Amino acid sequence: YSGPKLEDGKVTISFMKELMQWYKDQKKLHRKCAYQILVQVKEVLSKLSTLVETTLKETEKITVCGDTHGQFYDLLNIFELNGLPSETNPYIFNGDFVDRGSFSVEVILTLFGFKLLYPDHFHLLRGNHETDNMNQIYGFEGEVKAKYTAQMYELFSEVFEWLPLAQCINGKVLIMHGGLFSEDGVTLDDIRKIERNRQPPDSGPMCDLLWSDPQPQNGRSISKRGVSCQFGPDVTKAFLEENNLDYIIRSHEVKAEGYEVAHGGRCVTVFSAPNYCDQMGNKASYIHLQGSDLRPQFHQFTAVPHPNVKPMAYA
Ligand SMILES: C[C@]1(C(=O)O)[C@@H]2CC[C@@H](O2)[C@@]1(C)C(=O)O
Ligand SMILES: [Zn+2]
Ligand SMILES: [Zn+2]
Repeated sequence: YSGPKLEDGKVTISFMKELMQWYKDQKKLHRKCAYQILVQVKEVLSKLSTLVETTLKETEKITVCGDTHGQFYDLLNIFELNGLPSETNPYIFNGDFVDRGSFSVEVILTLFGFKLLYPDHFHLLRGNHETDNMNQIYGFEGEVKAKYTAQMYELFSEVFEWLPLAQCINGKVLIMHGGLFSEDGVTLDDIRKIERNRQPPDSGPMCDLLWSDPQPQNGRSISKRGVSCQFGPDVTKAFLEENNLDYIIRSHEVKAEGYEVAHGGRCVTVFSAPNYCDQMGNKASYIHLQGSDLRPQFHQFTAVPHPNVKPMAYA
């Protein structure tokens, strides 16, 4: 084996550079190195709150991405358009890193390496696809078994359970994959206290965080997805008021332009998988936020070429 190796058993910037190129060229990280990454990142993630709370100083910026769904070559394109992660260039990836796209292993191990290299400046939040039920149907479980083993898949499932469920920037912007709640009165402290190391329940706030969607009319509706609900602009306004927040940023729905701003400004969708499943034809975006001005700035981008492997090839 002549591929990327850890230095004195730890990730370094020179290792991360070697790995992205290794993967671009369709090569596999040695199982021993993938193991060390998974055990080290479980350790780091298991120490974090369910609600990650981040302060951005007035000269600091952060980038927010939505669903990536194993589109590794579009992930590389984000880093080329927007720069490598670093202490001065932090990132948040907002769930659904795996499933649907056929380079989910490359996406998740690159994201984990950067989490290890920059633990205070590189942030991962759980999506509805970081779960067993979903991985078993939509491709990730099949992909890991094909490249590694069932055992390695079990380790991934365990690591995913330690992903935090939401992130609050400067006590003003709350970020989750799905959205708000099926009941009125949920608070930030309620989120902090969720015992998250598990597969999510069929109902309740951990379910809602990963699964809900906005609707335009006031009220709530039963979801067409069969779990959680659709929430109206009355629900969003009430939640922001109680928790002294400005707005929310969520993902979980494909948008033709890469983003959407619903509820009069209060409920932003960001989606980071362009030409989703090689079929949608949609643009993607990421958001920039700055400590001195937390209003979202949208940066759009389009799909780049990838090797000839079809979506869901491992599903
Ligand atoms: C179809 C999708 C998925 O299965 O995750 C994929 C396309 C939009 C969004 O991401 C989606 C609806 C989601 O469930 O989060
Ligand atoms: Zn989703
Ligand atoms: Zn998704």
